[PDB]
Amino acid sequence: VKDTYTDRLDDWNGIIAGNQYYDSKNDQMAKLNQELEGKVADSLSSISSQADRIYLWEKFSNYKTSANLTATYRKLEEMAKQVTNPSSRYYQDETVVRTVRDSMEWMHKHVYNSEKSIVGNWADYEIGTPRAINNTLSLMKEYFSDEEIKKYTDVIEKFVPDPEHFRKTTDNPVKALGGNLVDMGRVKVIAGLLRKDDQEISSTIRSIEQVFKLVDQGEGFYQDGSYIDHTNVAYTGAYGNVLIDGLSQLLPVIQKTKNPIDKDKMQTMYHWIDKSFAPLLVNGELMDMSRGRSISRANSEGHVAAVEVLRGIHRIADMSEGETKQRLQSLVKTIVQSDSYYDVFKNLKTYKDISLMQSLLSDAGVASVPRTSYLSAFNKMDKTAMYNAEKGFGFGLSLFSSRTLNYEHMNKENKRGWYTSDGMFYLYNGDLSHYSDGYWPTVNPYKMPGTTETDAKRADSDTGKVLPSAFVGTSKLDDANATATMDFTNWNQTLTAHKSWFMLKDKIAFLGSNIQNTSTDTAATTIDQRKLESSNPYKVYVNDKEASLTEQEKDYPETQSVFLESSDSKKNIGYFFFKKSSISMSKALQKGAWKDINEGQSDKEVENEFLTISQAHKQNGDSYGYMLIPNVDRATFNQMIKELESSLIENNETLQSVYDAKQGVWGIVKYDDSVSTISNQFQVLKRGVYTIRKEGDEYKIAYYNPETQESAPDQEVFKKL
Repeated sequence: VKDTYTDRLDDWNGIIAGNQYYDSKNDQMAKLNQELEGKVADSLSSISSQADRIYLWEKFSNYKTSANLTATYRKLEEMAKQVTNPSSRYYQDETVVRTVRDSMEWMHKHVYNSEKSIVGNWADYEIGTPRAINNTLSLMKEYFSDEEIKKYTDVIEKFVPDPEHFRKTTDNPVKALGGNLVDMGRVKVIAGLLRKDDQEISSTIRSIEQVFKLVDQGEGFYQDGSYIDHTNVAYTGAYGNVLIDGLSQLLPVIQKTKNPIDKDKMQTMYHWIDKSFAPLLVNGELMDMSRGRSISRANSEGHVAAVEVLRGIHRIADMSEGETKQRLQSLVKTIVQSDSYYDVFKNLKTYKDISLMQSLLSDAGVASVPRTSYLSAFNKMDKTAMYNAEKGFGFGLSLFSSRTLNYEHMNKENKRGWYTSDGMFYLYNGDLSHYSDGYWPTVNPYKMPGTTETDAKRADSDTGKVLPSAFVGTSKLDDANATATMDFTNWNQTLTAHKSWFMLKDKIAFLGSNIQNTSTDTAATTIDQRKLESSNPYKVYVNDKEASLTEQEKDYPETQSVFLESSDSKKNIGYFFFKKSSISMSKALQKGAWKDINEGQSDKEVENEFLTISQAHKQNGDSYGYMLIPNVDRATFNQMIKELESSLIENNETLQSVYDAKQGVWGIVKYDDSVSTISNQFQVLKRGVYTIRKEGDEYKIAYYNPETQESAPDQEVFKKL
């Protein structure tokens, strides 16, 4: 016989593989089956035979490399999936059953057991390998005895005895939080089910419930939608993913144990979806500024990573009811249907996930309406996300401060992310492929768009830093208008700039002042570095006259505008310089390999064409100022820039401000507490960041002091004249 522990493991099997839902007449499901057939075939044809060898697989044979342990066990999990799939050529196959049984024994005696110590990466010993061991035994529980299942999980209890801590067998344990604490549940709740151990189950679930608390310091989800991991890194889009993806798998199982989670406690998940995740999803892409070092992974470009989030959301929708279920279904549906570039099924890796998505997309009762405009100021992780639904573009602003690390270079990944938070911007337009198809290994990492830098050489071996200043932040007025600033100093304290951004509904102004350089390296701001499509070329205009770009840099003194014209208006990009400026532009093929930025990736050469625009800063006290205007045609851009001719109010070392006369909206950044008079209409009085609207005789005010992370009473900061 068997019991309620195995009943839970049946449910787990339906979630992690879903063989009960397989239908050979289902096109998408058959594609995933064929992928698994191929992987099992490959593994079977290379596992080693005769004379108790030095290695199960030759390619994962160095057991001092910890990644080789979990790649090995993951190969056994793939076998367990197919051996229990009635439609697989390996269903109930004698050789496969014995291979998994005997392979677990071989690794157990020579490689991974209680008598061992972590060699290499702890995450493989405590997460990657134990998850793969657990799922294998769960799927194939009808081919193992309880005593063998105990025996092969004993090593999990040696490396991971305590559901509140990772690295327990090291000298320096760590408190389990965030994505890693959900992985604690996928390790210890499943091992606890296999081992029939009620204390492990309950103690692990109790530890997991810490995940539902919003924090105001340290790692976790914040009220304002920010997510921090690795002490002080913006991380919604990699560790946050793992959290929602893993939790949404576990919850249907946890909720049928003897220790279910209170529904009250779980309500915070809906806050994560609406406040943290949704704003970072644009046309099916998860914004790279939230993904940390995972940008350097070829198999995890932004549309692919997005599906980790979407599949989690859809599982949460499925365990919800009524209006909560309906609205989450609609959110997934509209995001997926907006993505003309990536096929969501390419990252749905179980049959239940495929089945859910198919029924969602074909259910006429689930509304799918284009997402409306929004603007999220994630001040607790120094990021801002903006989306305009009318014109159809998104914008991401990637900053850091005294409170956050600029970039994560860890585990030999993201070696050239140096400037990815130095006031870097992202534009999400009709080219859904822009940050994909090898953007990251081919972009020139010295000229990240928006950033002001010197041309000094940088070392791959460097790691991230916090910013000296806390004067970094965004004041949001409404869903369309916000202002941000960053009191910028570069990595070696040779360059400063007061960089500010004025998000004004359908355009963004970029102002920089107080640009100073104490090195002998040259300084410049990259206005853009845009990855091109050979199928959809741009016609380039400078001051409304066609220009011919080349690989070699061409200088354009006295530039008032640049316009990049596509056949598709939703890919158009214009740049309006408030004061005539001296810029340089080039169009060049850039080559590189993923291995250049991540040691674990392929050395295969990749290439893309980029259009680079920059502005040199040869003197102390230099400045820049321009308006980015996307998604309009050439005639409309030319009309808009005439309307904006007097939009620059000030751009100096203490005051930066831009005015949108059409909307009646001002953005203002003050670096001191002087009285600043604006448009002979009003005064602003305090250092900080402002977005202000005039409606009749009335003014709507949004003020933020980024240093104290507080607003202030209207009369302290604003006076109508």
